[PDB]
Amino acid sequence: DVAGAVIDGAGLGFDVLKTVLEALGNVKRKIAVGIDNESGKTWTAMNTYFRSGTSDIVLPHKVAHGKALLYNGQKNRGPVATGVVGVIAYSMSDGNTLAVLFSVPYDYNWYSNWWNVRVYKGQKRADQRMYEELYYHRSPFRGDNGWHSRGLGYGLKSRGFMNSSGHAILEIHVTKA
Ligand SMILES: [Cl-]
Repeated sequence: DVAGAVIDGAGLGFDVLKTVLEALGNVKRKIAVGIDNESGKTWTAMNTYFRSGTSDIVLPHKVAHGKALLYNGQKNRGPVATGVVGVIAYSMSDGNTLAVLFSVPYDYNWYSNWWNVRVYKGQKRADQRMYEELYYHRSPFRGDNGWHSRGLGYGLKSRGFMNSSGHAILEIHVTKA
């Protein structure tokens, strides 16, 4: 149960994600991400785009059906009042791309946690343009301590949960629709 590993999909839960958060140590803004692949396709890591922040973890390179990937991110170290915000992209064996936005801000007086999930047609790397699409145009979900579901198209659907604080857990399940 370390970031950068894959685990059995059924093993993914908030406990595993707190373990991942705990291993980052007591930094101010951090995220543990778990994505359960029940899509019937194999996923291959493409890249992570960071608007702000960093990860020392290599995306789990291959995520088979029935496995969950674990990942993390943290704010840039030092006296910078910024959070951790980015987009993960995995290529799926059907030729399309699974994209996941996460956004954990610095200042909770003014901003909140958000996430999103989308399938793109073709093989599309995560980048600033994708961040802008997922954040400003494709109806992101609040990290509001509740579950949110949506159909993804392509025979898939998503269900996920993110909490509201600056030590964020993001648990996502991708299933057949
Ligand atoms: Cl906000």
